[PDB]
Amino acid sequence: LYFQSSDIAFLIDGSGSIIPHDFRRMKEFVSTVMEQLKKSKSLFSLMQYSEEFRIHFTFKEFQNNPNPRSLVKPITQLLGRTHTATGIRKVVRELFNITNGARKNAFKILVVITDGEKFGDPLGYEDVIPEADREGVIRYVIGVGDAFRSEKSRQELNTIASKPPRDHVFQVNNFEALKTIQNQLREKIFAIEGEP
Ligand SMILES: [Cl-]
Repeated sequence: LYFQSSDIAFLIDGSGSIIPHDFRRMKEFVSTVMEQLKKSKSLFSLMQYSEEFRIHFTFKEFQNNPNPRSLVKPITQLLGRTHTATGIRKVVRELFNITNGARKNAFKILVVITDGEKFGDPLGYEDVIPEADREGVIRYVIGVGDAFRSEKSRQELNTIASKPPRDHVFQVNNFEALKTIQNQLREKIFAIEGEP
């Protein structure tokens, strides 16, 4: 009925493991989800990670130009390896930061989209998940493709995701299938911020 203030961050894998066709599908998914979630008091922020980290837009930048598709469409793929834990650290320290437009008292939600296991990262999940919990970041994770077929591999999604992991993890077989979880992700976020 009424939507409370939420600072919603996306952290998207830009590893060379993602072919250009699939990077474009991820960009369309982030664009569409941000359009569907856009409510009066909602700000968005986007970081791409590989072995490098790019802030495409802060919450303050989104407040100044609240047009998700215009902000996401021009993004170029970083390529390289998959430093998912350092990505989560930079989201918590850099995006959820008053100086970058994050708001006191808003919900803090992160959506991670990963195509593969963490590799090359000097940080473990044990170095970054406690701080994300301390800062109150609700983490949804989307594991795309065959990387996430095995139980061992799904444990990494459970490690990223907020508890209970079954309510915060999505797995899709490929990037074209990202559209199939748009409604579920929207309804979970609206259940957090919606006050009847
Ligand atoms: Cl990698």
